[PDB]
Amino acid sequence: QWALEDFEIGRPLGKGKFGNVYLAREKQSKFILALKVLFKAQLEKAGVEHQLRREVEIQSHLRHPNILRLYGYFHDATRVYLILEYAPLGTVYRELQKLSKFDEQRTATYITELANALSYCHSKRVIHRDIKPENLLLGSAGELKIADFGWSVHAPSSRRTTLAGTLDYLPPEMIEGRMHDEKVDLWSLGVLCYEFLVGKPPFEANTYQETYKRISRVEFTFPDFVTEGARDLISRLLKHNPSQRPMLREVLEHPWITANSSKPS
Ligand SMILES: Nc1ncnc2c1ncn2[C@@H]1O[C@H](COP(=O)(O)OP(=O)(O)O)[C@@H](O)[C@H]1O
Ligand SMILES: OCc1ccc(Oc2ccccc2)nc1
Ligand SMILES: [Mg+2]
Ligand SMILES: [Mg+2]
Repeated sequence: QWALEDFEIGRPLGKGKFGNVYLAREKQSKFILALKVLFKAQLEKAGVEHQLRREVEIQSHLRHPNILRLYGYFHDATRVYLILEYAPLGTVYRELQKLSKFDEQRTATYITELANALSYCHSKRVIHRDIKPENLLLGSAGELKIADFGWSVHAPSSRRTTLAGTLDYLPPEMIEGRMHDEKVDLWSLGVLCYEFLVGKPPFEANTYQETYKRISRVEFTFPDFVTEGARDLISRLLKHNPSQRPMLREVLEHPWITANSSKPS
């Protein structure tokens, strides 16, 4: 159906490991969108064709206000192209570098919108496994949207692919290569909640080796300015034992979330 000829390409929106994302307009409808470009050579060398398929299948079938739409794809002997919903206000990562820290109102609203999208996901036994600020995008009303479904699977699951970049958002069971389920996303939620309020992830370190050590041991501490309610929610999510982590309903009706969030469940 679609081909490159159907689009005018615009400015770079961002770079990923494989993805190079560009602003683009469809010639006949003037529809504005984002075009994620992958290089087949890079994809074959790394052996991650299966991740691209999963991204296309899981993300085109899902429909939720807090999850980024994927519309289609095509490909041309050198490259693969995913056709995405464009997110006008950028990434949560950028917003965090801009402000350094989010206040309690901003943090709880984001956490609510995440828990809504995740709950809709888990209801089809879909788990993301790669929740981090670089993959959280912002709509035209500032609403949070989950993107980058490349690492997502159906539960339960083991890991078959090499962990490439940062260990910072991954739970113990997953870095130790053990078996994992829905509860991995709840751990990611707790890492993110801490990073929003503090300005850096709770297990951050100088080397891979040491980061690995702080995560499996669950060594983190709070700065003085983090209130009692935030500490309670974050301590509940960052439990070594998956089964001791809360359900998403518990997060969404936790007293500190309801007191500060400006969006409902
Ligand atoms: N739909 C989009 N709208 C705006 N920017 C985007 C969009 N998709 C990706 N980006 C930017 O490009 C980056 C890489 O996209 P991503 O899908 O995460 O690629 P990768 O799978 O290689 O990580 C994001 O971190 C973001 O900065
Ligand atoms: O699920 C159907 C589907 C969708 C996209 C897709 O892209 C490619 C194309 C070429 C190589 C690897 C992946 N391959 C299959
Ligand atoms: Mg990404
Ligand atoms: Mg990816």
